[PDB]
Amino acid sequence: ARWNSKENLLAGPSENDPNLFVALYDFVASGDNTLSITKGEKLRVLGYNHNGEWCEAQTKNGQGWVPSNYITPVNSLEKHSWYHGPVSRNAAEYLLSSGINGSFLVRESESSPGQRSISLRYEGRVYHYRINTASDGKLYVSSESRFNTLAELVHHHSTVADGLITTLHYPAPKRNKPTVYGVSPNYDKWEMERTDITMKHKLGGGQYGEVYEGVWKKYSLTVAVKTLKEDTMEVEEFLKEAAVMKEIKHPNLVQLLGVCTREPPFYIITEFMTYGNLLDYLRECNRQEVNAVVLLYMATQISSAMEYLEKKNFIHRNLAARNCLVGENHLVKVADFGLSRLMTGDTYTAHAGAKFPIKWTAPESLAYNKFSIKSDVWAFGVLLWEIATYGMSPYPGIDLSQVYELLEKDYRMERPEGCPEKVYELMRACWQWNPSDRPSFAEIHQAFETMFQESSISDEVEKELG
Ligand SMILES: Cn1c(=O)c(-c2c(Cl)cccc2Cl)cc2cnc(Nc3cccc(CO)c3)nc21
Repeated sequence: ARWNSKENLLAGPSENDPNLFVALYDFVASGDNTLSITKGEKLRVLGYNHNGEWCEAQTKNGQGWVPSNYITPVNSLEKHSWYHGPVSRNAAEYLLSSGINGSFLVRESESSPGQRSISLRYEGRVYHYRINTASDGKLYVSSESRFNTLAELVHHHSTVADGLITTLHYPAPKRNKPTVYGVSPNYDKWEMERTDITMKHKLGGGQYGEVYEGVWKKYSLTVAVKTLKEDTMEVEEFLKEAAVMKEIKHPNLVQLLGVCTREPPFYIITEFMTYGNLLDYLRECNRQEVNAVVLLYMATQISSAMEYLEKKNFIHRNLAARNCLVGENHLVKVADFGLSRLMTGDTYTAHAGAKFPIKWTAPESLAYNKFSIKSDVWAFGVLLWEIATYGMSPYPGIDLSQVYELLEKDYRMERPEGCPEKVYELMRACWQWNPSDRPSFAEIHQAFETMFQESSISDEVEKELG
């Protein structure tokens, strides 16, 4: 736990050549023309690939391609271990939910660009401070101590609290490397060699279909692999999923790594989420580690994924805790299998005779087999309840044959124990009988970010209990 570049905090912009870059995270080659780099390493950028997601760089070790958002200009604020860029208040509380006194970070508002804040951990609590800008541009927390640069402001408060609850001692660790959408900087290079993959045991006892844990030998990398059942040539369906996946690009949607569609058996290879589904995780987790701050963190990540699908005109229809996957640092990703393209202004009709997981299905879906992004919203509300109860089964003490009847009389699940009223009201909004009366995912995600801007969800939970 050290602050390496601390003795350089007060160094000038003019001491490094402007056009150079520095590595923000370690990157291990994922393709023959890709280049391995180490955090803190300097590089020279030669150019970008077709979508700007990758760039060709030169380091002392060689020349090659690396993820564009894995590096940053030498004089940018991003090089600082304590500048976490656009991070929300709640996310900040998560990043600082552990660590020694003095752990801190500086965050910006994606919402209101320019506005920055300092989040600090002291005696088990996180404190937030607005960084003000003077009429002449100087930054400050305490009106009597203004500085020209953010680094100088940070340096000052690492020497004396002067307004903060305590001093700035240790930049909080970054969550994790951003997601790389693929393994190659080149144009549509998804196809890979089937022999390069070692198939192992099936995942989730078959509840996800033909999905096996596997190993991409070349990179000593564990991956998930979905294969097509030959006993039923639904090839068109499977192939469609591969195509859709190639287009999906979001931090919280399971990422495609490659495919084997040249000849049978067809494969769809994705990243491996190491901790299984959110439902099992919630039920087996240590509730002291996975407290309210974490639940909110996870619920927020899931809404972000759905907001992305919402604007991309896709519907899910199987949104539930069991269809969410957990990775390192409580990272959650929604399983994007079975996605359907449906223009927001339009609805989908399932095949008569097809069964539905009743407890998560919206009224219009249970009665007319109709689905839309709004029925996904209804499902999210149920999933939110699963999160708030740490995995309980929905509608306790009620038989599936009465669910619809009860819903129709405006009955709804009770507020989970300790669940803050604000969160329960969001659930109720998702469970509005008319789909149009239900909030959009864009509105749901925003609701979470502005839900605890004054106190912490922990204190709220504390009041709901005692
Ligand atoms: C179950 N599952 C999938 O269906 C897909 C996937 C695939 Cl392979 C193709 C298309 C769409 C998706 Cl969502 C990806 C995926 C990635 N990681 C995991 N991890 C996982 C799930 C259950 C248990 C365990 C524990 O070993 C670990 N599970 C995954």
